[PDB]
Amino acid sequence: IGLDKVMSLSSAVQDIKNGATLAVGGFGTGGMPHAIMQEIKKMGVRDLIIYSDGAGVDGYGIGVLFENKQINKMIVSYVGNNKIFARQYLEGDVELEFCPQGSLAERMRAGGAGIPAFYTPTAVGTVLQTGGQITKYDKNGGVLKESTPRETRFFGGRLYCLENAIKTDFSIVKAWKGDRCGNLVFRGTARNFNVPVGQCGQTVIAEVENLVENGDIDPDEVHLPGVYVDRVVVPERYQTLIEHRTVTRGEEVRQRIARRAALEFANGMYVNLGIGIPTESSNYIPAGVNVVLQSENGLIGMGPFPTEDKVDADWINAGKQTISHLAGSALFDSATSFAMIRGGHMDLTMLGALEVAANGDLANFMIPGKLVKGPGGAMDLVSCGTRVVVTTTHCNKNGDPKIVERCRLPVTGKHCVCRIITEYAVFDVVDGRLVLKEIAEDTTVDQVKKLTGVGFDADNVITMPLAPL
Amino acid sequence: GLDKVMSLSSAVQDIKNGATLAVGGFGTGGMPHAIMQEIKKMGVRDLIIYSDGAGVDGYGIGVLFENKQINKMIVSYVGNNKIFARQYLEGDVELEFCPQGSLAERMRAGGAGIPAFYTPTAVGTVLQTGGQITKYDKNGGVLKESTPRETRFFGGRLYCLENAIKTDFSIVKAWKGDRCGNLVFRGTARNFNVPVGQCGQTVIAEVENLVENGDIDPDEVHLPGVYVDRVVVPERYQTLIEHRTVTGEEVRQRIARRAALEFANGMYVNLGIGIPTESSNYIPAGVNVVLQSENGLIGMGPFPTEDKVDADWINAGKQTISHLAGSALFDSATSFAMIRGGHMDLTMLGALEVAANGDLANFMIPGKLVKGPGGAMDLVSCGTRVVVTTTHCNKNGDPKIVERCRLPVTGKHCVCRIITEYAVFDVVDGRLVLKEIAEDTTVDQVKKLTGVGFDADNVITMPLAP
Amino acid sequence: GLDKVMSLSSAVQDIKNGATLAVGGFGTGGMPHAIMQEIKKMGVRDLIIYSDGAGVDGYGIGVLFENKQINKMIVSYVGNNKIFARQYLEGDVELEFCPQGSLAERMRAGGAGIPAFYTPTAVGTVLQTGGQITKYDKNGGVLKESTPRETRFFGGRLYCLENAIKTDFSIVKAWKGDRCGNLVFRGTARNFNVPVGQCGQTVIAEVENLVENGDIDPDEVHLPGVYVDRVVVPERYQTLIEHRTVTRGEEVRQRIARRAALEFANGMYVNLGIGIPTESSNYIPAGVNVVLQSENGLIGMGPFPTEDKVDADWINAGKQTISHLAGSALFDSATSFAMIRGGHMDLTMLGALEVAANGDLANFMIPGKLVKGPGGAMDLVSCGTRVVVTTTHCNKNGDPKIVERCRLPVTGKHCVCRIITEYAVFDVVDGRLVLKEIAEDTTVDQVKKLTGVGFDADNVITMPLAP
Amino acid sequence: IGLDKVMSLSSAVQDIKNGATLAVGGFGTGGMPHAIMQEIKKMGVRDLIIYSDGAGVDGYGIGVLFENKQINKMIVSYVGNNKIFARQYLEGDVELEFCPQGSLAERMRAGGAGIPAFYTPTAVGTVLQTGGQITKYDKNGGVLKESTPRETRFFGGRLYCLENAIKTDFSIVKAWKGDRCGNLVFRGTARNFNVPVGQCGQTVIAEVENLVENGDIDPDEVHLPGVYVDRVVVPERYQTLIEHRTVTRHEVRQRIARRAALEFANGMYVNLGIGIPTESSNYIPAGVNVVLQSENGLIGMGPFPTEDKVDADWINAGKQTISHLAGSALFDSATSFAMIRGGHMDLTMLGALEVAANGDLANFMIPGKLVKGPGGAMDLVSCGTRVVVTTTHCNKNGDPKIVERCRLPVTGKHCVCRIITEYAVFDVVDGRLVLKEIAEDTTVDQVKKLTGVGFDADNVITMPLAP
Ligand SMILES: [Ca+2]
Ligand SMILES: [Ca+2]
Ligand SMILES: [Ca+2]
Ligand SMILES: [Ca+2]
Repeated sequence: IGLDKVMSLSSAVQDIKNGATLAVGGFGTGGMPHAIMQEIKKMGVRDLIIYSDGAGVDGYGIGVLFENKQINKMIVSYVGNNKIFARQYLEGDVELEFCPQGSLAERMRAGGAGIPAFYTPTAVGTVLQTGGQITKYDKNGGVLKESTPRETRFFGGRLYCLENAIKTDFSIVKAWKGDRCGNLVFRGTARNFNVPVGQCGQTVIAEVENLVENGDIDPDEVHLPGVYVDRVVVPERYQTLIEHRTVTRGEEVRQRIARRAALEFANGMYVNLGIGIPTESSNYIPAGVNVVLQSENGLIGMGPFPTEDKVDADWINAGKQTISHLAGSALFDSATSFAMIRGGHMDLTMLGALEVAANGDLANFMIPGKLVKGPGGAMDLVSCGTRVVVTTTHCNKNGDPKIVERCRLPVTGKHCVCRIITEYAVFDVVDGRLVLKEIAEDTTVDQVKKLTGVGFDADNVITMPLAPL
Repeated sequence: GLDKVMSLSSAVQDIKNGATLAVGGFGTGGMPHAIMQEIKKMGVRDLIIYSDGAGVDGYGIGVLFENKQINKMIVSYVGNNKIFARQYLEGDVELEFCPQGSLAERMRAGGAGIPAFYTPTAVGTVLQTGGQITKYDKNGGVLKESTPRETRFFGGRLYCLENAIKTDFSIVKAWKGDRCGNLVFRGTARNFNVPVGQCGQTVIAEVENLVENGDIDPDEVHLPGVYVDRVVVPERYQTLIEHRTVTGEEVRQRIARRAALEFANGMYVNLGIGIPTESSNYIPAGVNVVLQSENGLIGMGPFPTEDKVDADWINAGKQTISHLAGSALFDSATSFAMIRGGHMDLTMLGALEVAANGDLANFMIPGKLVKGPGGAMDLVSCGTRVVVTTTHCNKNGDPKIVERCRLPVTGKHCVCRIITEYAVFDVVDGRLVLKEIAEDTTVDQVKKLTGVGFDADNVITMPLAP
Repeated sequence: GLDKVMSLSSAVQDIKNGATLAVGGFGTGGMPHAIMQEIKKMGVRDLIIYSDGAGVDGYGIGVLFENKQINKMIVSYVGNNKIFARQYLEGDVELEFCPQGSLAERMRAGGAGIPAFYTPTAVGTVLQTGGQITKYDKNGGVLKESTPRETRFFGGRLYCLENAIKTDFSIVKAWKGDRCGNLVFRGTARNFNVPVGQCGQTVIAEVENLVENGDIDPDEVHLPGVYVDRVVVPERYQTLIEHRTVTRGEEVRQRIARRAALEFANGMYVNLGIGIPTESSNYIPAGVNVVLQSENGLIGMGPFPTEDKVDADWINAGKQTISHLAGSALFDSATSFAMIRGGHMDLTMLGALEVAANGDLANFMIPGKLVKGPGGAMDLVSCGTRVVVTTTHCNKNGDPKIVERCRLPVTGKHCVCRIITEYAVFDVVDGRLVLKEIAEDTTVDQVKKLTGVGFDADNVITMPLAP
Repeated sequence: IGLDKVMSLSSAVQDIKNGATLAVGGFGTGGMPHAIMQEIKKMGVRDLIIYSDGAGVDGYGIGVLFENKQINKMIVSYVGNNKIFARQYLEGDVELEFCPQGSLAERMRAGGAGIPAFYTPTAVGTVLQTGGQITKYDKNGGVLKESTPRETRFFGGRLYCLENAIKTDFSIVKAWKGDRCGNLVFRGTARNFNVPVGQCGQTVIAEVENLVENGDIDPDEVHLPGVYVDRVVVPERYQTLIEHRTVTRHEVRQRIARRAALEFANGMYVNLGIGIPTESSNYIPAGVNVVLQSENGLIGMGPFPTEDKVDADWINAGKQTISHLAGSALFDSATSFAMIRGGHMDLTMLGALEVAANGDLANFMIPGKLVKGPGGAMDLVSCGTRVVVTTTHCNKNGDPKIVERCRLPVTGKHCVCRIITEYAVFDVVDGRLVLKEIAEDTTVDQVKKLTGVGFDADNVITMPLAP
């Protein structure tokens, strides 16, 4: 009975003109409007400017659009496993502007919310603040364009970046269910950027896996109120591409690092755990320590990999791996997820590092002119203000220390690491300098001196304990 | 998993003298009344409370007024609250008004690690410049005034800087919660409970129904459990319904009948109480509008039928309401992101004064009728077409249409059309131009009945909606 | 060694229609009248001019109104300029007011590569909120209003953002210049010529005296030649003296002056507004030695000169010829308002149209009726300094000048420390009036009836008056 | 006649209590109140915080206070030839905060002027904006403290740093002449920071080489108006230490200097830094008349003076004694950096440790080994003036100096236009290099292996030299 916003897929997309700015939902392939992307490929519109968490993958969602070089510029938090995207960045076909994930989500929200700008501690003192990130090459490996700096201001004695609202000509979203007046319901972690994206475009287009009538969706269950949606399309049903089909049915220093990291958890903690050693450590949490895992793409209550029967493209973790959920879990959008993180609602954040400094700076982020992926949610995670523990092997395989006085590699966050756990040692960062807290059963203080690239205090060292099985 | 469930007394025993509280609710809807009663019993004093309003007499935050436990209220609207209004005027309580959209988003920003953000809301008003009376001494004289807000230009337009709100406690009421704190709300009782939920160091949630972890669908959780520290399951009670609305005035009918012709098909509209709301009842033959209510609903309907009355389903004026097919519920941060982002096609409100400049005064007259800005400051300043509906002259013979406002401005350069029982005006180039007239008074007699001059060359006759 | 010397005509010929100018001068003093004359001759139109004032009728900038060569004025003061005020009222001219101290510092900031800076001046006035009428239509209807200034807090108090001023030309006048453009000024005719000289793309100076390079002591140079593009030597002419003041009934005025005179203490540096505050400097008691600051760039200002020591280059803030005393010092207008905005005055005494229990003051303009401008008063009242208002207690007609809240546009918000009248001396304490003294053997009861607000009156003494 | 502020040296200084913030005039030893620093040593005040352009020199001025550990913290632009200073920072007894010279001076003025903050392009994108310069060590050479970041904002599409006003308990100043009022007159380049230092202190103490009576300083010749000065001291006569008594009496760098000499052109105002840029001044051909600027407050700087005209008050930026030419002009350091920051130089020619194809420049820090501070280099590079770098093609270690991206901490970002070496001349175009000229018949493949990057050579000529 109500408003009817339904259109065919070609008709909904036909007025996107050359040069249009798009905001696109999706986290990797989860909630990525591939059907609509396939249709905009068909119409052949050129030099698009696209704001999205990533650029999908080779042959999927936004990834489709690189094939006939339809993309001028991507503004993105991560490139991920997208070879055509990286190749077109490196070969000078595409401008690539990085934005930390949480800032990208809040900027889109802001543009929908009539907020022209807001402050965040994210990216402060990084190259995303100072400018000079390589955004465009020429045709012959030469730097053609560089990122513009961010402005900064102090509040309460801490420094923050000014972020500007993002407003687009079009927004493209995917949802599990929509009604005819454009109310959208999402499923699992495929929600993600689809809420902030739907709010920031002048013309918003939603593909729905299920169209229902007005009044079929409980108003209390609506995730994106129909006011935001202009056009709804019902593509023929298709299987969302699963990047990492992870299911439940060497050099194991990693297990030792994970077993010590496991002693960091306390009962009742909410935790965000990075790919690798941090996640592994969750397997060694003792009985009587109940912690809830958060996934930055919009879950708390994250469980281990699903059993075969539970494998679901809508339920993946930050590394695009298929995931389960536990009793009392809860889904939220990407803006809420980074509000959660930025607002320091995690009790523990556990991350890897390529290099970590005595002052508590750390570098993963990138290596310039080299293997360059993007900030992802790493910059928001570390600037949370919350307890950050780094779990990493003590040295590079060639001997070079990963624990330094100050970072040579570009900084992910400034003065944010509290504790460094390696196979040899546990260091606290106390007043911008290092204190050796623990050493492994029969190493010595003397060898850890030699394996770390800075001095430290060692006036009260204990043996490093490990959690069992 | 987690069990955060707790007695009423234990949940609240840690609240000390001087504590700051952010408290959910819109009027009585979603107001954690039971927790407020407990706070009264424990007898803490010098509370500083942030909330949309302060409940009503005998209900919610209202009950804490009667033994003078409240030092300062930061509020959008006083509402139907006599003890609150009384204590402000007599100097027992300090009152800072915050526009409702700004209050909700400052709480969210508090929860989200965003120390400040810009909004066009309240620019050029007393809420930006300072000089609203926030405290009186005990003989009518001014003790304290509101501090100015900073301003900054973006794209040639001026915005107010709003600061994050963080409280010692936040207090929240939900329809359902599980043991680990996940909340689901019902109807428009959601409102501020989500942003309030996010901004407190210690967050306490009163639930109407407790369920076990895993009874709530993860996709139906409105406040994730990470935000809640303490859940309490009070003795079940009914939410107080302020106005149980169920299915010589002619001046308000004709203005509402002319104002219904402003509705075009497919519009999303926010109506004020009084004349703008009654304009909906004359929505013409083939015009589909969707009504927004600032407390967190699109698809608002007429008053419910007697047996379908529901205390969680109320409009801005605190009346029981229904929902139409395709309705959607959302929290107050989202409500004002919708409004401040220009997602309404029309907002229609009333006035104490409206200028030829486009200025509108409609939120207080100093020392006499002080209600607060409500959502009105947001509604006027978001670039949405604003049509004011009001009787041509006030309850003297003085024109409610003046050259420049003398009462405190709700917003500047914002009214697009003005509709009265005798005339209709448009604001062009910061000045008044007569586009319609009916009841059939000529230009000269209305021209004397208004407080300003005006252009009047393409004047047609004013129609009415049947 | 450079030679920037040119004819008057060739120097000015490059000013195209719509050019923006910054122009030196305070009133007539240091106003480049010979160049302004030339700009009239060549007939350029739609000028945008920044200057302290706009000259006077028939002199300096005022000359340019005769042929409607001015589109927009940005000034602090209209002054004795009837064409100006009139052309504003009847829609020929756009007029934007800027506090004098802000105007000087914005010019310098424009010269100094500072895009913006913060000042307390004008905070909470019409000049920061927007809504001063900058342009009328031809029927006295409002066409344009001033745009708001941004504001930020520092150290718990609010400040206005001011933007740099950079103009197509700057026009300055000096007593002396060499061929490479070093300028030396005389008396208070320096004023805006320094910052004006810094902010122009093409800066032209008229000099009363041209000398060779090496003839000016490098230590006596006021505007370094690097700043000056073109130097002009007009045929010599007498600077217009507005008020040739010399040494040789309603006398409420003299009782107020005599009470205000008791506000002075030994060692004070003081700025006194025109009227009663200046008259009070006549009744300064015997052991009290003060230095008077004149906002156009003088400390050590003395009384009017003798008949044959009159000097057009030495005038006070009200454009009157004046002397200087032993140990006096001249400075330019940026410096002058750095002095003031910096709190270096010990007392500032001002008149009022209206003064509030609040401590607000209104004394600079009344929309559509008095076109004056803020002058230096906004700067004077909003720096750290003690402000005393000397005013008649009531209007002529009997309405109070001491009100609860200002109805006229406020010069400063919460700034007045003491109010002295013929009846009374009120202090402003915690945002309300406390009566401290009353006159004569008048009564608390008559002053209650004469004041537009209530007040505290629990330690009222009798009002003393200097000898 | 007037006020009297004269005091003895001991009494003027005795109420400086421990933990006191001082602002001190002087540039090297020029205009530095040495006698007062001496007396302050006598009194034994502890834990001082000092804002000054430098910290004098061993045994001279602020340097006299490092001997008995009297200084907690220095806020400085340049440490410059001060071994006790550099040593106490390194081992960890003195906290050292670097501030760009122009920013330092304007912050002090701002403190004097009631301007809480202002913006400037100086230091944007450097370690002085981002934080992470070492400001205090411990005993074992680890970082106890880092500088806190500067905040930043866009105006007109360009990023500026926010600078905070400096106000101190005391300001110590030296002047050539003062009266009893406190009106000061400075001499030569000994003015420098003394004007803005004199404005920004609660209590300001001035040592005068010459005391005169009120009325003996022409009011038009006063450089610091007496309002700013609280106490005037007249030490026993003493000679200002000359660091470099350079005088005019009766080969790799010569080639660069002769090419650099061609950059000059008639009418230019030019700032030359120490080394090859100052050398290039010697070879200006023809009737090419330039005017040389010294950042310490001179335009019209000439060669090293003849023996009998050396004067401690007339020094360049490298603290060398200097002559001045016809048309010269002196001004204080706030004005100097307004002149520089406001783009009033046509050419600034500088040295480099590294220059990038980017156009970035590193010339002020090399971590651990040379940590003397930004001086005025950051102000000179970010003011939009045409900047030209003169440098040897390689290090003392044989490494290349034209690199891709600076390894060393940057003085300025995308600032350099032309790079001049003995081997070649590059232009920075579109954010990368482009070789335009070579000399000695060495060719486009000989320089490529000697420069640290590739570059463009689409239209190359050979390098002309001044005779
Ligand atoms: Ca739309
Ligand atoms: Ca909590
Ligand atoms: Ca010029
Ligand atoms: Ca002083």
